[PDB]
Amino acid sequence: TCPFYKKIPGTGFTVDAFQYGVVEGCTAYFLTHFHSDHYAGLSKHFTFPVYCSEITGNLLKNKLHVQEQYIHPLPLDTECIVNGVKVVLLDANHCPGAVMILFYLPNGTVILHTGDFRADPSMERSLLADQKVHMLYLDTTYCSPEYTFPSQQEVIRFAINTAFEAVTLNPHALVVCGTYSIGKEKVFLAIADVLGSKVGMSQEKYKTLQCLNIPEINSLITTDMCSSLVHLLPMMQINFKGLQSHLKKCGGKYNQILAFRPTGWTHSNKFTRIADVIPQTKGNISIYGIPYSEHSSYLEMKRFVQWLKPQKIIPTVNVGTWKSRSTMEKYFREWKLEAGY
Ligand code: NI
Repeated sequence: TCPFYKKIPGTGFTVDAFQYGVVEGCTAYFLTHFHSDHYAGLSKHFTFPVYCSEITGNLLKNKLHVQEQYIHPLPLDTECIVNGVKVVLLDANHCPGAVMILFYLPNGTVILHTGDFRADPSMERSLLADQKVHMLYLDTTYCSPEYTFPSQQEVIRFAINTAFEAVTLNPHALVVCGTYSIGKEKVFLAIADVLGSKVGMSQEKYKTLQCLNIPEINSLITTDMCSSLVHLLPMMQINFKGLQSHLKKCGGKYNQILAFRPTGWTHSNKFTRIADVIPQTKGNISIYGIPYSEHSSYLEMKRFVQWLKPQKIIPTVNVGTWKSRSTMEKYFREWKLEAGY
């Protein structure tokens, strides 16, 4: 049945709740972003109103064939009325089209639902600064102090410098990048930009990217693999056997692969600086795991919550075990005592 942390009190609304069938009493289904653990259940046969960003609505129509008459895209940073209730969509700094949702309840309660987000100080200057938030539905993916990672900018600098040096040393090396969903586009686009290449990919993945309003995308991506020296493959194929096989398909154009796997976190982070990252190598194939995150680190999350000062926090991630839930509640109390709210 639908969990309570997916339901907005005082309304008929749910958030990211498409896999429960007809949720009783639900008049509007919101979708924060196009990731499968959130959209699971949507299809051309869905006949209730879906509220989302423009980019998410393009993906619903083109990838899932949801019918246009049930897609209700909203502009960002704009007060809108849904079934009698004021709402605002804010940029979540997650994947393309991902939003946080502000709900202004008729009784005066204000609720923020972060969806999935990577907290940033730029959020402290959005419409959130203009009123108090009483209840926070919080993406707690990395809510423990061991989760540190570098800025996205530092990670992309490392990837660009590594790829440029490799291909300049060996003009017959191929660069491969893994993907399994939208997000993390800067990884492969930045590497293709420094090399003077388009990114080559499957027709299905090209279609997905063309839904994203990214400026000058026709100039950076292609379905012609022969003309590209940066290739995008499914994340599952980013291993030595999968890469050896890909190299066979390129017909002797290339004699070396440099591959990137942009994981979230991996325990090399508690010790290793970004400068100190090394690949796994076998023969003429090297694989780099780089810590490119589209979720808050522990400290980013803590800063956001201590700025916002909510009266009540409702975690939405890691809620399935008692030790995880109790641990998170202990951090929330610490943050509140330190900051004085
Ligand atoms: Ni997500």
